[PDB]
Amino acid sequence: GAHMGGSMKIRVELINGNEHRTSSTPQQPQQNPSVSHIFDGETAVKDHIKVLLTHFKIPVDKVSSYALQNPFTLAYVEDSFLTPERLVEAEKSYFILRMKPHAIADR
Repeated sequence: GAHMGGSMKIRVELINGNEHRTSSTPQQPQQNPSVSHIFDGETAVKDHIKVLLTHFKIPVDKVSSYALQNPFTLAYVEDSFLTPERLVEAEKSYFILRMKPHAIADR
């Protein structure tokens, strides 16, 4: 059934053309790799991200540089935890999971 209400099964597009693995294609995706993932406000974002990464076959070590982004506003979730509001605004369409355009600091 539809997993909607509190926790949401939201389609996430993944961009990972930073690593050179695509559908053996160039950087023009018809669709991006997508998953309908269970998001909730009980699980930290990064943990949702470690899952997504893993489902997209990306090492969770990249969780650092990955963020959920809104498809319209292009706003990133830099939150540690998701809110119902984030989910709700996301169910409207999808979430995007991208490597954050930002310089990598030697943390």
